[PDB]
Amino acid sequence: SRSYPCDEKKQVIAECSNRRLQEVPQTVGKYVTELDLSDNFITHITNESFQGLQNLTKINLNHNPNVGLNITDGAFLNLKNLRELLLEDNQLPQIPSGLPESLTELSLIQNNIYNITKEGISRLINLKNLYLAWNCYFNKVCEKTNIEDGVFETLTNLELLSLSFNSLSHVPPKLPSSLRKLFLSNTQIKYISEEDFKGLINLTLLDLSGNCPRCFNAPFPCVPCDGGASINIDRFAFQNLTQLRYLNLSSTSLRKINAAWFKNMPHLKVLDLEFNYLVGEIASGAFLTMLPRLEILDLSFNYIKGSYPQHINISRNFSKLLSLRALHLRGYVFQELREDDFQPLMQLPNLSTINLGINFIKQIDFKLFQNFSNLEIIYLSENRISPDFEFDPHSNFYHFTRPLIKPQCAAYGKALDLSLNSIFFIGPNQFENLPDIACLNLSANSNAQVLSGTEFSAIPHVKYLDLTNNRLDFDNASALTELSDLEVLDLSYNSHYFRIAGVTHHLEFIQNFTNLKVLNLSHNNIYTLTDKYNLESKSLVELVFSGNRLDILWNDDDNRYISIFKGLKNLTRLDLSLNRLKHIPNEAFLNLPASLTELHINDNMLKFFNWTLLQQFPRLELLDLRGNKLLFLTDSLSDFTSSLRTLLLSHNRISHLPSGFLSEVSSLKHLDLSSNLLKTINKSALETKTTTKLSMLELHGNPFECTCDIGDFRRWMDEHLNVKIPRLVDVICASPGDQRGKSIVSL
Amino acid sequence: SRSYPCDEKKQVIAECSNRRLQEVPQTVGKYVTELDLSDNFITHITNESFQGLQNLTKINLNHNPNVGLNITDGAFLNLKNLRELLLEDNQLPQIPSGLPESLTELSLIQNNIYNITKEGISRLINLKNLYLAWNCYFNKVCEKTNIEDGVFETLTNLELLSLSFNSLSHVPPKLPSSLRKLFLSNTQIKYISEEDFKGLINLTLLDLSGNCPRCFNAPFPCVPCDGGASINIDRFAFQNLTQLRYLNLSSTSLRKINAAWFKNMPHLKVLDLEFNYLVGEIASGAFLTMLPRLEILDLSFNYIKGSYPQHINISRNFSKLLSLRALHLRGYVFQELREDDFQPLMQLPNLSTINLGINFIKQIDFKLFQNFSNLEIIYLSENRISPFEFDPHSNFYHFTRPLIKPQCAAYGKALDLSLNSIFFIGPNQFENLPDIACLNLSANSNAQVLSGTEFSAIPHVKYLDLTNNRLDFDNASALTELSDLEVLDLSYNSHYFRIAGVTHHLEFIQNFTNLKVLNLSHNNIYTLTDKYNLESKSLVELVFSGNRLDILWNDDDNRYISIFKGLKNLTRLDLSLNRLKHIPNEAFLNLPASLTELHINDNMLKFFNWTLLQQFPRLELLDLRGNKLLFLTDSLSDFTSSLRTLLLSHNRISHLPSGFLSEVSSLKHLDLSSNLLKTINKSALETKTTTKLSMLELHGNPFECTCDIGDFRRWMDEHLNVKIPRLVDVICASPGDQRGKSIVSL
Ligand SMILES: *[C@@H]1O[C@H](CO)[C@@H](O[C@@H]2O[C@H](CO)[C@@H](O[C@@H]3O[C@H](CO)[C@@H](O)[C@H](O[C@H]4O[C@H](CO)[C@@H](O)[C@H](O)[C@@H]4O)[C@@H]3O)[C@H](O)[C@H]2NC(C)=O)[C@H](O)[C@H]1NC(C)=O
Ligand SMILES: *[C@@H]1O[C@H](CO)[C@@H](O[C@@H]2O[C@H](CO)[C@@H](O[C@@H]3O[C@H](CO)[C@@H](O)[C@H](O[C@H]4O[C@H](CO)[C@@H](O)[C@H](O)[C@@H]4O)[C@@H]3O)[C@H](O)[C@H]2NC(C)=O)[C@H](O)[C@H]1NC(C)=O
Ligand SMILES: *[C@@H]1O[C@H](CO)[C@@H](O[C@@H]2O[C@H](CO)[C@@H](O[C@@H]3O[C@H](CO)[C@@H](O)[C@H](O)[C@@H]3O)[C@H](O)[C@H]2NC(C)=O)[C@H](O)[C@H]1NC(C)=O
Ligand SMILES: *[C@@H]1O[C@H](CO)[C@@H](O[C@@H]2O[C@H](CO)[C@@H](O[C@@H]3O[C@H](CO)[C@@H](O)[C@H](O)[C@@H]3O)[C@H](O)[C@H]2NC(C)=O)[C@H](O)[C@H]1NC(C)=O
Ligand SMILES: *[C@@H]1O[C@H](CO)[C@@H](O[C@@H]2O[C@H](CO)[C@@H](O)[C@H](O)[C@H]2NC(C)=O)[C@H](O)[C@H]1NC(C)=O
Ligand SMILES: *[C@@H]1O[C@H](CO)[C@@H](O[C@@H]2O[C@H](CO)[C@@H](O)[C@H](O)[C@H]2NC(C)=O)[C@H](O)[C@H]1NC(C)=O
Ligand SMILES: CCOCc1nc2c(N)nc3ccccc3c2[nH]1
Ligand SMILES: CCOCc1nc2c(N)nc3ccccc3c2[nH]1
Ligand SMILES: *[C@@H]1O[C@H](CO)[C@@H](O)[C@H](O)[C@H]1NC(C)=O
Ligand SMILES: *[C@@H]1O[C@H](CO)[C@@H](O)[C@H](O)[C@H]1NC(C)=O
Ligand SMILES: *[C@@H]1O[C@H](CO)[C@@H](O)[C@H](O)[C@H]1NC(C)=O
Ligand SMILES: *[C@@H]1O[C@H](CO)[C@@H](O)[C@H](O)[C@H]1NC(C)=O
Ligand SMILES: *[C@@H]1O[C@H](CO)[C@@H](O)[C@H](O)[C@H]1NC(C)=O
Ligand SMILES: *[C@@H]1O[C@H](CO)[C@@H](O)[C@H](O)[C@H]1NC(C)=O
Ligand SMILES: *[C@@H]1O[C@H](CO)[C@@H](O)[C@H](O)[C@H]1NC(C)=O
Ligand SMILES: *[C@@H]1O[C@H](CO)[C@@H](O)[C@H](O)[C@H]1NC(C)=O
Repeated sequence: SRSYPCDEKKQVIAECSNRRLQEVPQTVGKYVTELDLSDNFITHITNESFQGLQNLTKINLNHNPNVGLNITDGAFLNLKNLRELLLEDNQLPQIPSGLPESLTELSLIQNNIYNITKEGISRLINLKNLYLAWNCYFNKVCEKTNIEDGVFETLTNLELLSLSFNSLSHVPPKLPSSLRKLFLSNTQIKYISEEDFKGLINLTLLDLSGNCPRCFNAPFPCVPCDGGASINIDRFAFQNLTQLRYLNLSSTSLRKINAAWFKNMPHLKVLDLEFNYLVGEIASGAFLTMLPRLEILDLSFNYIKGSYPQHINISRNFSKLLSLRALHLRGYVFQELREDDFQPLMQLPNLSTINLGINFIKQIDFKLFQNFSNLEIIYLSENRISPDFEFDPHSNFYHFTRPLIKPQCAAYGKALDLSLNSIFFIGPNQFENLPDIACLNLSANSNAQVLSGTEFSAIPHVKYLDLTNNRLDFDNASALTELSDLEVLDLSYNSHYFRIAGVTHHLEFIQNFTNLKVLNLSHNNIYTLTDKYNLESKSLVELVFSGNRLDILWNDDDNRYISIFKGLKNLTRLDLSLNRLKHIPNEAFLNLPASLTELHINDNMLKFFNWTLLQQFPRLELLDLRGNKLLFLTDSLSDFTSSLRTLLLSHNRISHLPSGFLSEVSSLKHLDLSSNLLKTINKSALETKTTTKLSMLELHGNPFECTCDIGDFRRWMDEHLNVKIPRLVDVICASPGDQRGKSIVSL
Repeated sequence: SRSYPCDEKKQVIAECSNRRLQEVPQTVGKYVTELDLSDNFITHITNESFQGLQNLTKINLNHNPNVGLNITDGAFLNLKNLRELLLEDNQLPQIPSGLPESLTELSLIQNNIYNITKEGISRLINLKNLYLAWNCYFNKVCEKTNIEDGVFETLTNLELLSLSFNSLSHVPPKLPSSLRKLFLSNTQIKYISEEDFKGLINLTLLDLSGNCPRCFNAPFPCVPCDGGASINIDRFAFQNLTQLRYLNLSSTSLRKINAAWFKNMPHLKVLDLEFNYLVGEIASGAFLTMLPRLEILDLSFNYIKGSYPQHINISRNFSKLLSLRALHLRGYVFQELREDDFQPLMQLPNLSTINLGINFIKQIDFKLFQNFSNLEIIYLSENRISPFEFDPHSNFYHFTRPLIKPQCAAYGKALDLSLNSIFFIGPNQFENLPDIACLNLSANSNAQVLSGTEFSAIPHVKYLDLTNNRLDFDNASALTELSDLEVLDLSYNSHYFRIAGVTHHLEFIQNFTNLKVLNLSHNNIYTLTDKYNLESKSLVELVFSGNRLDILWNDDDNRYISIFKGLKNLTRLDLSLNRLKHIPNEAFLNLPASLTELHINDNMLKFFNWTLLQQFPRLELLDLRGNKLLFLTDSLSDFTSSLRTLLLSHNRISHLPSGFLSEVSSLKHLDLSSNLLKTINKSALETKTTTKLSMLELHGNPFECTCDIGDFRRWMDEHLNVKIPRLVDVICASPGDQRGKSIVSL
């Protein structure tokens, strides 16, 4: 029997999120142990809410009611297997009372709890992770957090405690010595004493960020300490923190770093000192001598307001950071990087990542990077180089954690990211004295030049090149041909010249690469080319041609572009989306590479599609026709293809499934008919001539008529439990009026 | 009666275009004289199609069926008043037989008519305008056009004849002397003889463009004459064309202009010579001495392929163009404009427009423009300055829109430097310019910090377009040297605004005493430095669309709560596309009380507090289209007396409250289209009041066509003063057998 309303999967989880549920489903499968109820409309939780679910080990009740939750005393107490309970964003006025002893994980993030009591927490002695963060913060109308004395001290198995984004004003005493990770960010703690961490000898992480914050240009309501003072850390505060691997002192207004802080911290691996006032400490820094095992150092955004110094002043003591792998120096702000300035970094054996983003750097002596031992990521993006809540409580608050360079680019080798600069022209010597760059990002440099096949000769082994978002003038057939190992080329958003009919446009250079694999020409507004109308490549596997004008290129009165993709003999993935196509001429379609396995023509305006032409494409496995205006399906698809496995047809105008459709089909595993105009599916369309190979049928968003007519399909839904129908709660009757909004499986 | 399926008016014209009609409506008013049936699915036409409509003077049957039209012989013959008949894009294989002699205008553009015959045309002696263009062209499977000899000679009142985009091979002989406009563009005519236009003494326009075309880099299938040869025009071809005002010789592969062509053409006003090979003629040009009344000369796109000369070479004979008003020289392609190179243009008293777009110009000595007597438009867009596809009814060789937005040009002298590379404005960039009122610096990759000194040489700019740069608004004094600024467009400068960690300063807005219109759209603004409020005594319109008010007005942050309050004079505010799910009450109440127009369309609003409309006594238009609203107030008139237009289309309203329509005697226009209404009950309809409602939009709603739809049908029939547009699109979604049917047809 099909699980409803939750999608149950035996990885036994009952994903039942965002299903407009107004209460705990009394139709949940018995063998469920993990129940996700997030983003619904649950307003009440009673001791009868989870009655026939005693086997439950995990409940997620986050964001209920979605867009305030009431939980009776002891509602969860009859669940002896409950290990993880997530009550985030539930506007809880108090910690739920009578929580079960079995809990190992409890999160009350983003509520209105201002009182952490013994009666709520102290019995929960099996707790390992406790998240009480984000209850009182910013300009929210909320109270100072009251933490009863000794509340955490009985929790002798507690490994993680998060109390960040609450007003504590003091580190709570009597913390359990089991603590491994202590999150106290943005807690309004201004003073750290010798006693505050005295017992925490197993502590591997300490986050004291956002205490006495640096509020200038803060993108959130930020209240500094008096006179913008620094956090006051006692000389001996970290004395017993011998196991510390992570320390976050971001935005604590530090001007001085006491080297004695790290005297007994020999395992310190990651040190976050963003958003402080440490330009002076960066230039002298006795503390750097205390971190021989440090791998990550973040000193981003320590700039002096109003300043634009000529050079970055890096202390020679940086040469002591022998284990350093990554240095983040965003937002120091300085005009020029000379080779001399980075001498202290050049003997560090493992320094692979240097991040100098957002420094308004105008000039760089690029040869310096060659003098490092093993740079892998040279990040210079965003400089001036010339020729219900907006903060995710579970993300870093001071920096995006996304990787610096796309992993697909980085995987090829050394990466040089010069995106968002002003290299509007690459001259004859731009890339001299560089390391062997394999991954090069020149995105958004306002480059309008005519690449001529000589500009990258100093770095001929570039394999992934990102030239997106420029204004490149493709007016030379030898462009980029010096890059004989080029595999991935991204030219998206270079529409500036393409859009102008009157200038010449030349793409013939595509053919000269022997190992070009992926070409992105998206959003170039290509509608006209000069002399050579065909794209050709023996190697190319993937062409993204979205956001261009195939409607014009293939207009009925023009034969010139009828074979535009035919010369891509090796092509298997082709993206023709967003080309304003109302139809594709038969000859044009039949001239698509016969080697295609994946074809996207979604988000056009297709009103017509010749299914017969699929005969020409015996390797086609996926056809994406979503977001068009099709009103018609063939009833003889099988005569046209025996290779198609996925057919995406959502968001069209299909109002009728033909007789003998599903069994015809036969090769399809996945058919997506959601968001069309189906009011019914006749017995004839189901038929069951042959045994289907279909494993997923999407049907939500269709205006189903829930009368006698819908019975044949409901009976079809029952027999074929091997055909997954996603979003049953959204597979809804649009009519008659008395049922409008009701899911069809409920009938 | 309620009019259907057409909308009728008095200009008495029945608008019936694009309504999925399968035949000519019979339900059209008896006073209708003009009938627009274009873009329908009409497929047959008989003498019975219009039997009810014998007083029709104009019919438009273009684009039927909207993707063959079959017209019976003499279908229109009983239409005694019929002067205008448009039959464009109807896949006609022939001219319809038995057209009425009353016809004075006939258009057969974009059909498959390869035979122009006496049986079709010759008896239409009242014809004044005959359009036969675009029947065979480009890569269309078609045949050569057979014009039967003398077919037009009986048309002695014919003033306009268009035969463009057909393969004619020769100018048809025996053309009527009455012709004033002759269009023969792209007709594969290689030779023009002395006889071709001999008797056309009233001709004011001759279009011979696209014959022996210049095909290089053509954005269409182009077939040049042999060897890319020039068109061949007899010395005397134009001898009796004394009345000619317009001559279009674009794309005729001309290398040489015979000055003698113009000897008897003393009224020539507009000369179009785009897409030829005239660089040599431009340098020499004896023909220029023959054109003292010429007002517009277009010599665009005459570039020598593969060339990039240092300078443009303008003949001294340009100084003979005494009446010249506009000179278009796009696509000549040259590296540098020097002052001496434009000497021959500088004494021309009426030359107001110079167009040098798309020349790949690297440098200009700007002081030269001062030496002209009367330049008003300096168009230098798209250079390198640093520190069916075609509409048959428009020009084929260039766009026809104004070079400069009229709203900008209206203030005075205009300088358009858009789409160049002025990435930095230094202290001398605008030295020695005329008094610029309108300045376009859009799309110059400019990432500089404006500081209040950059425009000091042209301190009188009134309209300033800085769109689509990467401006770093990091100085409170930016642009404050422009004391007279009235319009400032900073749209699409998101580059720095999107970075939280850099400073952003917008304080400069306050320093302008006559700033009226400010566009800050698509800047992705979500954080500002030090000053969180926009302020101005003068501003009347602010465009803040495409920013992040959802972040700025976040529930946990009171800093931007008065962000627009200081715009004390504002009457128009655009808050569209700010990803707003809800606006905090306090924030909404801090919007300027002077507002008359508020757009919050295309957000994701699920909530709107209708009570807050109380603090906005002058509000006339509220636009909430394209959100996710479900609830409508049931007492709007308690909350507003001024609201005249309320736009709610594309929301999720599924019920109208009992007092609804009756409450608001203020609302003239209510748009409820594309919501989730399945019915409208009698209750929600009226209490009989001083209701000013004149337009109600309801199309796109999933109406349940049962008896529950009955009250509304009755309401419509008993309330004719309320217009409901697109009534054919007011459709039953249910039940199954009724769906797709217009609710009026049940
Ligand atoms: C100060 O620095 C410290 C140390 O660097 C830092 O601690 C880190 O906090 C982040 C953010 O909470 C932790 O990252 C999370 O880790 C848990 C457990 O592995 C994951 O479940 C989380 O993954 C979810 O997060 C995202 C939700 O938006 C999703 O992208 C993702 O798919 C998951 O759903 C998340 O990665 C991180 O573990 C710690 N570091 C350590 C070593 O514990 C702290 O955040 C800094 N202080 C501030 C306020 O920035
Ligand atoms: C060669 O040069 C000559 C210049 O003398 C040029 O003749 C012009 O052609 C255009 C296009 O046919 C004419 O423009 C039309 O003028 C009439 C006025 O009676 C209007 O009805 C038209 O308006 C419609 O145009 C647009 C439709 O796309 C809409 O923007 C607009 O709202 C209307 O719907 C249209 O403006 C123009 O009148 C003549 N000029 C003269 C003086 O007669 C000819 O086109 C050139 N040849 C080629 C092939 O380019
Ligand atoms: C230009 O087109 C290319 C080619 O499509 C784009 O690069 C590709 O982007 C997709 C994401 O849309 C990547 O696919 C994804 O990879 C991740 C990581 O394995 C996976 O989790 C996803 O499920 C998905 O498979 C793909 O790897 C990537 N290809 C390459 C060679 O980088 C590119 O983003 C386009 N550029 C722009 C500006 O749109
Ligand atoms: C930034 O915002 C400004 C101000 O809204 C935009 O300019 C304005 O654009 C509108 C059209 O969207 C113009 O209105 C039109 O006027 C004519 C007649 O005057 C009428 O036919 C139209 O129906 C409409 O009313 C308006 O005049 C114009 N205002 C000014 C001062 O130019 C501007 O386009 C926006 N910039 C960008 C890049 O989006
Ligand atoms: C080249 O640099 C650009 C700019 O930093 C990168 O583009 C960003 O990519 C991220 C991650 O996918 C997107 O979320 C942003 O929208 C992009 N930024 C902008 C402003 O476009 C790009 O990913 C880089 N390329 C490689 C290969 O790493
Ligand atoms: C400034 O110059 C740019 C040059 O393109 C003009 O931009 C065009 O504006 C129109 C109307 O707003 C748009 O429809 C076009 O798409 C724009 N072109 C581009 C490339 O964006 C702009 O109109 C000019 N501004 C003024 C005041 O005239
Ligand atoms: C006006 C159109 O003339 C054809 C032409 N196209 C280009 C071009 N894409 N780029 C160019 C770059 C430098 C110089 C000339 C050109 C150029 N010329
Ligand atoms: C990460 C530093 O943030 C402070 C800062 N913001 C800017 C700015 N918008 N623009 C600038 C231009 C030149 C020099 C410095 C700045 C600058 N500095
Ligand atoms: C450098 O990194 C390697 C692992 O990549 C590690 O074995 C080695 O100890 C590191 N060297 C230093 C000085 O930390
Ligand atoms: C492309 O540029 C190179 C380098 O300037 C030049 O040698 C070659 O002639 C150009 N090819 C053309 C113009 O197609
Ligand atoms: C085509 O792609 C395949 C991998 O799909 C690759 O092995 C082969 O080298 C490519 N063909 C050519 C001739 O480049
Ligand atoms: C579809 O393609 C076939 C050839 O494969 C062709 O015969 C048929 O006419 C096409 N259908 C339409 C209506 O274009
Ligand atoms: C200049 O144009 C004006 C109309 O504004 C006109 O009065 C005058 O005759 C023109 N001068 C010449 C030389 O044609
Ligand atoms: C803005 O720039 C001007 C010109 O350099 C300068 O006088 C002033 O100090 C700057 N003001 C700010 C906001 O820094
Ligand atoms: C405000 O705008 C009006 C036009 O609506 C204008 O007349 C008036 O001068 C402006 N007031 C100020 C103080 O700028
Ligand atoms: C709407 O605003 C009124 C005051 O005008 C306020 O009392 C009420 O709470 C608001 N409505 C809602 C549901 O927020």
